[PDB]
Amino acid sequence: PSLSKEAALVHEALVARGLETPLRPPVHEMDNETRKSLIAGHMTEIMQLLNLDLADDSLMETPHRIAKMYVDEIFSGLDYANFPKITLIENKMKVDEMVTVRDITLTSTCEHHFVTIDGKATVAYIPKDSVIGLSKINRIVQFFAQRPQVQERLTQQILIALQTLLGTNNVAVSIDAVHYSVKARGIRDATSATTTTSLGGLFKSSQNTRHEFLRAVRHHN
Amino acid sequence: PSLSKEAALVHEALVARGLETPLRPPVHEMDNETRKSLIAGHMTEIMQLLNLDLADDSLMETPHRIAKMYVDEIFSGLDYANFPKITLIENKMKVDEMVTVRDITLTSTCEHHFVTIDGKATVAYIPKDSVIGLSKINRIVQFFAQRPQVQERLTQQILIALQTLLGTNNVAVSIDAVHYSVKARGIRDATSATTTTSLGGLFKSSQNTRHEFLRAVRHHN
Amino acid sequence: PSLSKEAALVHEALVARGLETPLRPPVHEMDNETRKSLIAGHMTEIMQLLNLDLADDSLMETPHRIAKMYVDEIFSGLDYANFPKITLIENKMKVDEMVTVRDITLTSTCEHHFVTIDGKATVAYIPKDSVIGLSKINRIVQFFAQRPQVQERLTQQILIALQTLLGTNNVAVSIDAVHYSVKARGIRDATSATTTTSLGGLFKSSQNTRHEFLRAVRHHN
Amino acid sequence: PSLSKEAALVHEALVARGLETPLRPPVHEMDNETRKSLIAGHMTEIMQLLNLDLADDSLMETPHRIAKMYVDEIFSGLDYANFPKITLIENKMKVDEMVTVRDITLTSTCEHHFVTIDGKATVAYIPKDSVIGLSKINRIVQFFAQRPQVQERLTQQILIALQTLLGTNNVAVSIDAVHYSVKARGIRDATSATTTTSLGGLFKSSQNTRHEFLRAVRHHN
Amino acid sequence: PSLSKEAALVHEALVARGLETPLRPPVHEMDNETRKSLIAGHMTEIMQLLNLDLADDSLMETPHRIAKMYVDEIFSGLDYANFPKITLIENKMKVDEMVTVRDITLTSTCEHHFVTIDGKATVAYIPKDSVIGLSKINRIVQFFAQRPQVQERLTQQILIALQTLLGTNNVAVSIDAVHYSVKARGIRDATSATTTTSLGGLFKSSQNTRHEFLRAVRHHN
Amino acid sequence: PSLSKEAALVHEALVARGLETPLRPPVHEMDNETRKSLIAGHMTEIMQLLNLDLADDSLMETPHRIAKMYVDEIFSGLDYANFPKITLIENKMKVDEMVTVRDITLTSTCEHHFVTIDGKATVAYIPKDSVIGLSKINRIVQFFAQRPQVQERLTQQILIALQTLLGTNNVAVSIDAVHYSVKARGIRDATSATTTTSLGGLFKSSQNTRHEFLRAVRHHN
Amino acid sequence: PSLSKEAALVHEALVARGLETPLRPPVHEMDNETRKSLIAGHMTEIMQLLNLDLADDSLMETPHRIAKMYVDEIFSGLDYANFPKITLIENKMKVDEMVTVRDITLTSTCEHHFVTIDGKATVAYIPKDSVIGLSKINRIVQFFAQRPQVQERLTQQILIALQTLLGTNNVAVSIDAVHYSVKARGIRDATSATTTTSLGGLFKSSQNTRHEFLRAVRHHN
Amino acid sequence: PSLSKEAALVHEALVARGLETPLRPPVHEMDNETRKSLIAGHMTEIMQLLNLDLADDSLMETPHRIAKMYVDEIFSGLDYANFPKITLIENKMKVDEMVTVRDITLTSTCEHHFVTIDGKATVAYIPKDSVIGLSKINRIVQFFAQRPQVQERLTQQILIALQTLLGTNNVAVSIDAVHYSVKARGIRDATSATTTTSLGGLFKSSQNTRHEFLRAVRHHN
Ligand SMILES: Nc1nc2c(ncn2[C@@H]2O[C@H](COP(=O)(O)OP(=O)(O)OP(=O)(O)O)[C@@H](O)[C@H]2O)c(=O)[nH]1
Ligand SMILES: Nc1nc2c(ncn2[C@@H]2O[C@H](COP(=O)(O)OP(=O)(O)OP(=O)(O)O)[C@@H](O)[C@H]2O)c(=O)[nH]1
Ligand SMILES: Nc1nc2c(ncn2[C@@H]2O[C@H](COP(=O)(O)OP(=O)(O)OP(=O)(O)O)[C@@H](O)[C@H]2O)c(=O)[nH]1
Ligand SMILES: Nc1nc2c(ncn2[C@@H]2O[C@H](COP(=O)(O)OP(=O)(O)OP(=O)(O)O)[C@@H](O)[C@H]2O)c(=O)[nH]1
Ligand SMILES: Nc1nc2c(ncn2[C@@H]2O[C@H](COP(=O)(O)OP(=O)(O)OP(=O)(O)O)[C@@H](O)[C@H]2O)c(=O)[nH]1
Ligand SMILES: Nc1nc2c(ncn2[C@@H]2O[C@H](COP(=O)(O)OP(=O)(O)OP(=O)(O)O)[C@@H](O)[C@H]2O)c(=O)[nH]1
Ligand SMILES: Nc1nc2c(ncn2[C@@H]2O[C@H](COP(=O)(O)OP(=O)(O)OP(=O)(O)O)[C@@H](O)[C@H]2O)c(=O)[nH]1
Ligand SMILES: Nc1nc2c(ncn2[C@@H]2O[C@H](COP(=O)(O)OP(=O)(O)OP(=O)(O)O)[C@@H](O)[C@H]2O)c(=O)[nH]1
Repeated sequence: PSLSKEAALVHEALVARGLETPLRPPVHEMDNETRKSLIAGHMTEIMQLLNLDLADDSLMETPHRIAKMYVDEIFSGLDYANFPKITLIENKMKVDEMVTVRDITLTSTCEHHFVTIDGKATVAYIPKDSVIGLSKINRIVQFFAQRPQVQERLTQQILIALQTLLGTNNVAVSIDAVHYSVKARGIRDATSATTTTSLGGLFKSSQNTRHEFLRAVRHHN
Repeated sequence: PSLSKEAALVHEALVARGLETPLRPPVHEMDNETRKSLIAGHMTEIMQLLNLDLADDSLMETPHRIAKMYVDEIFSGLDYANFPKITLIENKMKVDEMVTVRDITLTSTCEHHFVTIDGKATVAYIPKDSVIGLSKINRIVQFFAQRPQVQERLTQQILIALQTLLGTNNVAVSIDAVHYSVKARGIRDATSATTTTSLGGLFKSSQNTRHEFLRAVRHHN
Repeated sequence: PSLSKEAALVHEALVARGLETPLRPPVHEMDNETRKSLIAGHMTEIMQLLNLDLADDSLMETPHRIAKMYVDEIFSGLDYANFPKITLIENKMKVDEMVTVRDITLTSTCEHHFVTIDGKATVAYIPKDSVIGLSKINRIVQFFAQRPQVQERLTQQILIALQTLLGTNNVAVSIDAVHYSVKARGIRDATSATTTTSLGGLFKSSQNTRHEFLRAVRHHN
Repeated sequence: PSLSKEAALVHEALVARGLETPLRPPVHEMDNETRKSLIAGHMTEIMQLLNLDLADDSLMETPHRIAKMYVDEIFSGLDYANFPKITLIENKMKVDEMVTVRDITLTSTCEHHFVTIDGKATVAYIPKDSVIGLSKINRIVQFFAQRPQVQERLTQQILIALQTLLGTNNVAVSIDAVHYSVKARGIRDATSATTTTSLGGLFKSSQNTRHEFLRAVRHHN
Repeated sequence: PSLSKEAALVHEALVARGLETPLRPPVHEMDNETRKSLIAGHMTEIMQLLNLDLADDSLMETPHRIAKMYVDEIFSGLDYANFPKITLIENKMKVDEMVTVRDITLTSTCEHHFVTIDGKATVAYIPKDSVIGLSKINRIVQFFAQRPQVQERLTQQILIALQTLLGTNNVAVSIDAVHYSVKARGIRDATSATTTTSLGGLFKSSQNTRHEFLRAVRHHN
Repeated sequence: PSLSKEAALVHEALVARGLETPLRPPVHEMDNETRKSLIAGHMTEIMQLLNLDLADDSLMETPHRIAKMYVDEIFSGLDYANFPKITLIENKMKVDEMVTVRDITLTSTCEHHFVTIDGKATVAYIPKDSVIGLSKINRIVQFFAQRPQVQERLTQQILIALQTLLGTNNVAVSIDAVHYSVKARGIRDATSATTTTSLGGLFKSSQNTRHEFLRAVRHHN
Repeated sequence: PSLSKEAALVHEALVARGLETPLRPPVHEMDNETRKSLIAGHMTEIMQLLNLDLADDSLMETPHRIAKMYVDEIFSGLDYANFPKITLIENKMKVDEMVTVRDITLTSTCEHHFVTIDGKATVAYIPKDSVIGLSKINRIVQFFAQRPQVQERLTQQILIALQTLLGTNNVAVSIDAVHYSVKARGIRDATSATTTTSLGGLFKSSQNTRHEFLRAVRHHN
Repeated sequence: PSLSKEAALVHEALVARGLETPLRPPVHEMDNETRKSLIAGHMTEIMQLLNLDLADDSLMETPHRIAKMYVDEIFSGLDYANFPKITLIENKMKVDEMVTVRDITLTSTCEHHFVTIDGKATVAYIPKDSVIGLSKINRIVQFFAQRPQVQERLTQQILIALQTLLGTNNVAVSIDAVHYSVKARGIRDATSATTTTSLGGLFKSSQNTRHEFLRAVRHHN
């Protein structure tokens, strides 16, 4: 058991363009449980360098929690052994109109601070030879989001990965989000938010198809 | 008594486009009541296979309910013996402008999980030689909605049917919906929603007409 | 005392187009208070057929009311003797831009079921040599509304009516409305609504004008 | 086949208090199809009395429609032969706290003008020995709603009927609604709305229980 | 490995009150993959019994999907092997005031129809010796929500379980939920929603405390 | 320069009640700029255990930002050298009613995951001999907000701090917050929120006062 | 002391286009206080003509009140001695983009019934050689508002005045408003409203500029 | 230590277009503390001119406060010493689509009265060779804002300054603000607001890009 056929295509396709998350070759496959006990230590250290009484029955566990949260959760998207199982059906209905999925839950982390990123993504595409199972578009967004990110790049990734799996370039990804490393820290701006978009295929070349999308983006409930 | 003049025209027209819902020739007409007893038999088993104390007064009747639900309710739209009665009125006012019926209630089920689909549909058209009774639009939407469905197809069928019955191509359908097989299970995205559309006639070729429609789409109360 | 100049013009213009509500020549003018008596009698017969105890002090006067409501109220628009008193004012300010009246209260009845029609209307036009008194637009919408109606036609009449009076073809009418014979009966669609429009003059030929209008249409408070 | 056991109890329990809708002993059972043909003739008359060219392909069917709508739909609750099938389950959970079913859809007709009544009902009860199937409180409300009504009484019947089937006085009912006979005609008050309630059992004696309810009433979405 | 300490206590606590979901002694431990393949079989039947072309590449998988869904998902709460890991921390701050967790996401299924139940819960308690890790309340709620349910009971269990684990009877649970077997099928009430509550400890005996709770329940965003 | 008079009292006050955040005797005052460098290197380690390319001109600096954040930012509230400069003004207007500050911006971190906490807090007190300057309330909240926290404890600290500085027991603190370690990870509850309250003096003893406060709590814009 | 340079130009500019409010040459300068005493008299008369007990301590002063209101208040824009002191600043910043002041409070009187007109005005212009003080657009609007008006015209005067004072024609003005002599009297239309617009310069010739404006017109809060 | 490279480029770039705030050569660098004592002196003087009892322990400090505020806060943007530390990253992801930062908290003061200005700014740019870190756009906006301003100029400075640091003319800036010197003083308009914008690069020449921006402007929550 290695990877998946789609995960390969997708990963490679992102490296070609250099839109892959800056990683170093894994080299040797250091036990996964081993990386948690190690990471925990470094935390068990940072907490002491801050004078946090690790004798406390609550703070005590913290280090193992943060470790687990890193290896197994908020960053699981860095291992392609986690790429969502993609499923498509043949386009017999012949849908030549865009299918949209709006207000997709996106939970991420800026790579600059390792601080929360709360945002919504709106994906859209024009089926060609096949139609993707709706939920997939969800799982894919969340996949790339579970990584130390940069908004402008996270968007590009979602765009390319979908084109790849879809077999078209007629895909559009738009992400609207808030950076707590901007809201609860430093400039502490309570009301701003950043919106990034990546247009492919007709979405970028056709003035008409372009705006037909942008207009239907950014909705509440 | 066999069927109706509209039900056939619409049905045959949909098979021509291979847009009908994947069915097998009925073959013989086994007693409608007989099916509910059989389908009832199986579920009785599945519930046993789940360790569900079928002695209990409440669960006891469940099997019969599901069967009834499948045969006589949520899938009723599979039998054109239930196609809504269509009634038209000559277009003497010569209405050359599009009529729009928005926020139409649409209840359905995904054929992949046999799970609830909740959304609203929007239909518009341009009367040619006849205007359809407003409640017919509603009724046709709810007819095809009452089947094991796929949102991309469901939108297509409604289009074609109304085109057939109305005798024009100038018809536009636009469904918005939430798949619980995508919200309460699996990826569990609690905020996402899928928007599909089917544009015909001028609603597809006329840049102007097209947008006029789309712009008036997606409304709350 | 016959009718009114405008009334006549408007009436004839609508008969010219055949956009008059389907009526039969009055013939003789059978006492108005005499029809109320015959109609009240028929309602009495119907109520009895419904096993309603007409002996009851409350149900007792229902017939008289329903008869009254029919002849002297909800259908009062069927007699041009009720046409609003129009009044204009020379266009000395030289208004060459459209004037708009949005969210006009429109009460009407569906001629198919004699049930309530609840909707709002938006009227706009471009002054030529005269400017109508604002409340006039209102009175006229409610005049035509007070008849057994068909939305598509109710809209055509108002358009033409104002065209006649204003003396321009630059008038647009749009009606958003809810049909209770849809909502509370039959399909019972609690959320749906129908929007029908009628564009004239520049509003129909000028893409620019046409959209400037439609955009300002459909508002709340 | 006569009626149902519960349909009886309720009817009886309703006549006892004199809260039944003013009805006359049916006498002979006049064929149902016979009434609709007799009532239709009556509308055919009233329409000719309004100078409605019944020759028109549209206005032509109106009579049979109204007739069918009277006998088969909007008043079908005047026949206990339509009473919903009540079903209950043993209160093994011993739920000694109230169960509320809010914003229940209620469609009705005022007996004074045979005009539309648009409202929402909120029902609550404290289970005693049995817990009613949720969709039953909905069915009973709509049952009595489908009759020529007076809001004040409409509330009363629901309350009683429920108390009866439940075997408890602990039931509270409250309806919130708009009479179009007051909004689209006559005083034409577009904003008013009427609220009427009927507190039973502890909902009327317990100062605490009472308010707990009232406060939990009148909600939007 | 059998179960967990807490899992047993809560399970017994419920059976002792007769609040455990009506089940049957599992008997033998038949292979888990074995049930899906069986369940999958029957479903394959029912689908055939409905004339659904199992030949189609999409519906082809459905039987295996529903099987998976039943055993491995939506009903996953029936196997106490999945009870969330509970973790508390000595009440050293002596929090003598109630802690409230609102708008908790709740997904369930009605044992009566095996249909979706969309709802939100509001849990609150008053710390005695221990404070529960916030997310545990959320976990316990979705734990019992993943079973063939009945709102009135679901609310009960959640209370009892919490009381058990927390070591106090001062715990209130309130669920507001929409049953789709009542909104997209049957009476089809597009707006009603049921609200059930279960008060314990002071939340039931103390008038003040009881109301402090109920007043802050039912919130949007 | 050691500290401030206020800072001491408050700190002593909290220690006395055991409501101080779990810490360890500082011992020696190792260079603040030396701790940053060690913490930074430890992050450098974790990032290399995740397979991140620290070579990237962007990820390159993260280790320093985080080190800066943890020492000179998100936890600054651990050092009372940073305690806000409180300033009072004799109560000559004899204000004997409560002063309430609502929707105070509160930015915090959970000591269980070292993750974001987004919330607002409302604080009210009854001026005795002095009236605190409105912004100090804000400052004081944020002071205790910047620390590895537990909401329950965060609430108490703020309360006692204020009591102490105000020379009264009549203050009330309420924090309504959202934990991302609950929203964007784990159970992932997109909608839940936690409300905690701390009542002192009258706000706890007088049912009259108590509710006056609680009701005026939880506001939007 | 006679008038003001600007006031003069603006006045003449308006007289030139014939957009001045229908007035008569003052002739002689009758004392201002003298007019109040005369007007008051007439009101005293009319009120007696309404059988109002002018003996009552309250109704007694109404006469002097209406007079004072007519002379020194609601119609004060009828005297250019009140025109606002305009003030401009050289456009060194070279702003070649439009400046928009939206939602400006506009209070006027319909000359037809001497009844309240409630609305909001939106003004936009493209700076040429000078930039007007913001507050001025406000003042100027209110200046022409305090007069017996006609919406279509009150809009014209604003445009022209503004163009004149600004030394440009790139000016746009839009007023959205309610006329109580239409809401609470006559047709009594509780929900309708009027919108009037006057486009100048590029706002009238440039398709682009036009829409950019219209689109940012009509906002709430 | 003098200033910063960027601070320089920007400052000059502005001096070239004359968009710098009207300032006089510093000449000498009088001690900063020295200024606060003199400025405080004048205020101590002005308050005595207004018969304000400076004896009062509260009004006492005020002079120093207003001194401090002028020199160290609301005007700190007048000394490039406070210019934010910009930090970019190479555009390897080649983002050829605009990046939008909406609803930036902007706090300023009109130079005409030295009174509050509360608003929000929206910025967009198309990455050329570099990508600005997000929080930067925020601090740049807040830099220039902290000055005796003029909304039409404040906008320009933000445009120019950004362009210069970005290396592109493809930078757009909008400022929706409320001038209190207009709301709570003079004309006192409690509802109006001013909107200004500055378009550069494609945002100005390309009709497409231009609207794509404008449309996405003016948002709430
Ligand atoms: N395009 C489309 N996809 C649908 C529709 N209904 C369900 N689906 C998709 O069908 C897929 C189910 O694919 P499977 O391969 O069986 O996997 P699964 O275990 O059901 O996967 P998840 O549902 O994502 O947990 C998903 O992608 C659903 O989102 C529908 O109307 N249209
Ligand atoms: N373009 C972009 N910038 C991001 C993203 N996430 C964090 N940033 C920005 O990266 C920058 C961090 O820059 P640094 O120079 O290390 O400075 P800092 O001390 O973190 O600065 P502040 O965040 O303003 O306090 C800031 O501009 C963050 O807001 C992201 O997804 N995209
Ligand atoms: N085009 C149009 N149709 C209308 C209007 N008002 C009511 N109708 C439709 O006219 C039809 C009545 O057709 P019938 O054939 O008598 O059938 P019915 O039993 O009355 O129809 P249902 O309402 O579906 O029960 C329905 O489709 C109504 O919804 C209206 O203003 N315009
Ligand atoms: N209490 C009550 N009154 C109702 C109800 N429905 C209609 N009504 C009232 O019954 C009255 C009809 O009384 P009538 O004496 O016939 O007078 P009318 O000309 O029909 O009355 P207006 O509606 O004022 O035009 C009105 O006051 C209606 O508003 C209802 O459910 N409850
Ligand atoms: N009472 C309280 N609990 C908190 C607070 N912040 C985090 N927690 C809870 O502390 C717990 C962490 O307990 P652990 O046993 O380490 O479990 P975990 O895997 O980290 O927790 P989850 O995965 O989130 O269920 C969870 O219940 C968190 O949600 C807080 O302010 N107050
Ligand atoms: N009290 C309660 N009733 C429920 C719940 N879920 C489903 N039900 C009700 O159980 C009943 C099903 O009763 P049956 O006698 O089988 O009738 P049915 O044809 O399924 O009923 P209808 O739903 O009215 O069509 C209905 O009242 C459902 O709405 C639940 O959580 N609580
Ligand atoms: N265009 C612009 N005008 C501003 C700005 N700030 C204040 N103003 C306007 O500048 C003007 C001050 O003009 P002055 O002639 O001194 O008169 P004033 O007594 O201050 O004016 P009023 O505010 O009408 O009382 C007013 O129109 C203010 O509203 C700003 O940023 N831009
Ligand atoms: N176009 C315009 N009409 C206005 C304006 N103000 C009042 N009016 C209209 O001027 C008319 C007065 O005309 P009249 O012939 O005296 O009739 P009336 O009895 O006052 O009119 P009703 O209000 O319909 O009763 C009405 O149509 C008012 O609504 C205004 O600013 N613009």
